Amino acid sequence: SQIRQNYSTEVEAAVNRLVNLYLRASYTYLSLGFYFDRDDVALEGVCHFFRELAEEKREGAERLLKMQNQRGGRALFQDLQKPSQDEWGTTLDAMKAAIVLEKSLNQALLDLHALGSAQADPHLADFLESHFLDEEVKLIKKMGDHLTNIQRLVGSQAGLGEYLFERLTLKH
Amino acid sequence: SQIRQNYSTEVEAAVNRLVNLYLRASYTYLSLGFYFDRDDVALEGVCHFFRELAEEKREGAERLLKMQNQRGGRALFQDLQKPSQDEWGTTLDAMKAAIVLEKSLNQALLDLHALGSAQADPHLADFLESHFLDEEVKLIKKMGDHLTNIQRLVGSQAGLGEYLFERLTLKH
Amino acid sequence: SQIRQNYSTEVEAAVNRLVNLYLRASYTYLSLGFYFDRDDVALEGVCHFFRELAEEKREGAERLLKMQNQRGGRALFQDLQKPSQDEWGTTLDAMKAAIVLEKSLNQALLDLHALGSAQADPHLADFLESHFLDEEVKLIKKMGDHLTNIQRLVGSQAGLGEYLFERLTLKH
Amino acid sequence: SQIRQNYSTEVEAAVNRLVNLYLRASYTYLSLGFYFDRDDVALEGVCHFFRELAEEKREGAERLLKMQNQRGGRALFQDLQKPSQDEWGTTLDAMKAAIVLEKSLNQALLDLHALGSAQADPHLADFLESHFLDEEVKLIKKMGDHLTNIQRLVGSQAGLGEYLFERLTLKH
Amino acid sequence: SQIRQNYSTEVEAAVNRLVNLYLRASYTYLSLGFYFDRDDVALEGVCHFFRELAEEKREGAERLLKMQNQRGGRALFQDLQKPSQDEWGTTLDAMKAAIVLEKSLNQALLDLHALGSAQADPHLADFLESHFLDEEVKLIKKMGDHLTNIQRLVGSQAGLGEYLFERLTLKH
Repeated sequence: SQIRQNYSTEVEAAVNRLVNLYLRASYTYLSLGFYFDRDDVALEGVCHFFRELAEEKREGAERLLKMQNQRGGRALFQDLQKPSQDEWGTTLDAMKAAIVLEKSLNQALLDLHALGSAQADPHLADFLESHFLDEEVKLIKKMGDHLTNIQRLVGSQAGLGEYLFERLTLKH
Repeated sequence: SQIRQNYSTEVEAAVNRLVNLYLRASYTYLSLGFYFDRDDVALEGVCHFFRELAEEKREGAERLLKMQNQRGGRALFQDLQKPSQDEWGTTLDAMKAAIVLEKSLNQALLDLHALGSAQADPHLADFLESHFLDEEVKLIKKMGDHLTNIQRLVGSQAGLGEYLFERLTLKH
Repeated sequence: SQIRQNYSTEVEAAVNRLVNLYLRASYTYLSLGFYFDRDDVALEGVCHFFRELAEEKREGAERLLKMQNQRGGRALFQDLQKPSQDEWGTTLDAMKAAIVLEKSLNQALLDLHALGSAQADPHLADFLESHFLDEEVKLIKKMGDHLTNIQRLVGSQAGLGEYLFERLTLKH
Repeated sequence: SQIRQNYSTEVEAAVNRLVNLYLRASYTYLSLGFYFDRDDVALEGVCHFFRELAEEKREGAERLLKMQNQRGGRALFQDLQKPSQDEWGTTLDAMKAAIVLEKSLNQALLDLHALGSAQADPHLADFLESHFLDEEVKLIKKMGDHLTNIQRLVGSQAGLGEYLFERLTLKH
Repeated sequence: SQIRQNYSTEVEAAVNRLVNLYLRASYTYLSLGFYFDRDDVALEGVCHFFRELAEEKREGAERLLKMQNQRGGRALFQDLQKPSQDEWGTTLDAMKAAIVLEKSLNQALLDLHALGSAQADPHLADFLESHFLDEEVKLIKKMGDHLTNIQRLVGSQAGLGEYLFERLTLKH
C-alpha cells in the first residue's frame, strides 16, 4: 500500500473481526430463514424477514471490506462458525435470538467506534456513524416492537397468535 | 401409426393408466371444490383452491394424451371412478385427503419414470421431468405448508381457525 | 415433515454437504474479489468478475436449500472454512485457482447426480441437470477461454498483458 | 458578528490556513493539467484528470469559506505560492506528486479535526467528516490504484505503457 | 423444363460445380469458426468472422441454385469434401488460408463469367456481375487489410499482437 494514512493496525484488525461477525450474522439469518420455510414450520413472513436480514448483514460485511481497502488495510478472512442452533423454535424464540445477535453486533460497532476515537481516526468513526450505528438502532427498535407484538399474541392460543403475527405484521 | 419409435407397449399402457389417474384426481377435486361451496360449509377460498387443482389435473391428463399421440401410442379410456367421499369434512380433513391423493399421483409418476428408464426411453423420462415431477413436488410442499398452518390454527377455537385460514391464506 | 417421498437420507446429507461447498466457494470468491480491489493490485475488471461469482455461488446454495425444504429434507449447516489463500497472486494465478475450485464443484455435482440416479430419485437428477450442470460447464468454458487469453498475453511484458486483459476482456 | 458561538479563534485561523492549502492545491492541479496539454506531452486523459482536480480543490476552498462565514469567523487570504514544479515529468511522476499533495491535504484535515475535537466544536468536526474526510480517502485510493496501474505498464516499453494508461483508464 | 432458353449444358454443369465450391467454402469456414472457439484458442472475434463467412458462402450457393432453376437447369449435388485442415494454426495462418480459398472462388467466378460470355449468355454474365464479382473483390480487400494488420502486430510479441487484433479490429 502507498495510500495508508492514520489507519492503525489495531483498527485494521478489529475491522477484519467485525467483517467476520457480520458474515456469521448473515449465516445465522440464512439458517433462520430456511427453518421457517420448513413444511412443518411454514411461516413465510418469518422466512422473508430473516432472509432479508441475511442480505443486510452480508452487505454490511461488504461495506466494511470496501472501507478496509479504501484505507489501505488488508482483508483477512477467518472461518465462519456455523449458527448456534440447527432448529429455532417459535417465532418468539427466533426473534429473541435475533435481538441477542443484534445487541452483540451493536456492541462490536460501539467498541470499534471507541477504538477509532481513541486512535484519533475520525474517518473510521464517521464511517460507522454514517452506515452502521443508526441502521442498528433502527433494526433493534423494530425487533423490540415485534417481540412486544408476538408476546401480546401468545395468550392461551399460541398457534393462533403465531399465525396472525405472520399474516398481519410481516410482509408476505 | 408410421411414427412410433422406441415406444414400448408397456409405457403406452402405463401412460393410459396415468391419464385415468389424473382424470380421477380432477374429478375428486371437482367434488372437493363444490363441497366447500355448500351454503352450510361456505369457505370460498377452499372452493377456489380445489377447483384450480381440478383444472391442473385435467391439463395434466391432456398433456399426457398429447404425448401419447406424439409418440404414436393409442389413447384408451376407462371409466372414471367417482371420488372416495361425498362429503369432505373440515378444511383439515380435505387437505389431508388432497395430500394422500397427490402422494399417490407422485408415486405413479415415479413408477412410470422408472419404467421409462428401464425401457431406455429418454423422451418419456424427460417428458415427466419437464412437466410433472417438479410441479408435483411444488404442489405437495404447498399442501404440507397449508396442513401445518391449518393444524396450528385449531387450538380450542376450531371454527375461528378455519375461518382465518380461508380468509388470510387462501386466495378469494 | 409430512411431504417427504422418494428422498433418501443419503441424498439429504449430500445436499447439505453441497450447500457447504457452494457457500465456501462463494466465500473464496469474496476473498478473490477484494484482493483485486487492493490499491497495490488494482484490477477492477478482475474484482468484478470474482464478486459476480461470489453472488452466483451464494445463489446456488440458496437454490439447494430451497430444494431441500421442497423435498422435506432438513438443512444442516456446518462451519465455512476460510479460503485457501489470503493473497491470490496474478490474474493468471487467480484464474487457475478458480478453475480448480470449479472442477471440484462440478465433480461434487456429478457425484450427487450419480447418487440420485442410484437411488432412483429423478427429481434430484432433473434438478441438477436443469439448474447446475450446464451452468457449471458454461462457467468452466469461460474460465478456460480466459486462461488461454491471459497466458497468450504474458510474453515478456507480463504487467502490460495483465492490464490489457483486464481492460479489454473483463467488464468494467 | 452577532452570530459567533462556540467558534474558537484557533479554529478560525486554521480554517483560513486550510483555505490557502486548498487554493494552492487547485493552482498546482491547474499547472499539472496544462502541462499535459503541451504539444510535446499531449496526454489529454491526464490533462482532464488534473483539471477536474483543480476544480474540486477550488470547490473545497469555497465550502470552507462559506462555513467560515456561517460560523461568524472572518476570511483572511494570503498569497498563493506558485506550484513546486514548472514541468511535471511523466504521468507516473505527476501521479506521485499528486499523492504527496493529497496526503498533505489529508493530514491538514486530520489536524483541523483534532483541533475541533479538542475545542469541543462538534459542528466543525461534523463539517469535515461530512464534506472532506471521505472525499479525500476516496481520492487517495483512486490515485493509489492509478499509480499501481501506471507502474505495471512501465516494463521495458514506457512510452507504450503511458499511452495505453491514458487511452484505456483515463476519461477522454 | 419448358422454360429453358439460351442456357447451355456447359454453363449448367459449371453452375453445379460452382455450387459445390461455395458449399465446400462454407464448410471450411464452419471448421475455421469452431476452431477459434476452442478453449485453447479462444479468439471469439475470429470465430465470429469465419462463422459469418460460412453463412455468406452458403447464401451464395443458394443464390446459384435459385438461378439454376430460374434458367431451367437442373441442380446436381456432389459430395462435399471435408476442409483441408483439422486445426488452423494462428489467426495469421487462418487468414492466409482464407485468402487462398477466396482467390480460388474468385477464379471460378471469373472462369464461369468467361464461359457465359463465350456462350453469349448475358443473363449469366449479369448474374455474376451483380451478385458475386464485387462481393468477392470487397471480401478479398478486407482479408488483405486484415493480413497486413495481423502481420504488423507480430513483432517480437506474437501473442499480444494476436489478442489485440481480435479485440480491436474484429467484431465481438
